[PDB]
This record gives sequence, structure tokens and C-alpha cells, in this order.
Amino acid sequence: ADISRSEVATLIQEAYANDLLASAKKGSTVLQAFPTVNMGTKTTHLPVLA
Amino acid sequence: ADISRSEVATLIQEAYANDLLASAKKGSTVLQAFPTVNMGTKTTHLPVLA
Repeated sequence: ADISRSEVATLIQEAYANDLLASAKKGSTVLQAFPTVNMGTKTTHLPVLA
Repeated sequence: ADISRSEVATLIQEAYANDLLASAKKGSTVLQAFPTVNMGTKTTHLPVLA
């Protein structure tokens, strides 16, 4: 006669840890690479020589 | 001749009182009868003797 881990049941609580949870978020490439403009309205016109 | 109650009209006004509704509502029988566990998440494990 002896006491097994299964015979102790839920007197032994399983633990939790968030170590693996976090992942670094990545931004748009095009917002890093190119000059941006702050728009005040839906549409902006930019003339070019053609 | 005489001024009756109806001839005085809305100078006499009715009153309101909630004494018939001012009664404690009926609680749960099992929350009165049995002890309780303050759970923090969907599931709790309780060991029992076997």
C-alpha cells in the first residue's frame, strides 16, 4: 500500500507561465522606406512633367 | 348652493406610494442553504476524499 501521484488527484495544481506568449509586432515596410505626407482630405493632386 | 369635491377639480390631487412593492425580493434557496466558493475563472478543481 502506497500513495501514487494519480491517487493525490487535484491536490497538486498545474501551473501557468506567459514566457513564450509575447511576440514582437512588425510595422509596415513602406512607412519605414518612403517619405510620408499627412493628408487632411480624401484626395490630393500632385502635378508631374509628362 | 354648495361646492362639492368634483367642483374643486385638480386643486385636490391624488398621492402615490410604493409600500406594496417595497418588499425584499426572494433570494436563491441554495445560496441561503449552502456555503460558496468565489471563483475567478471558468473552472475550479476541488479534491475530495476517496
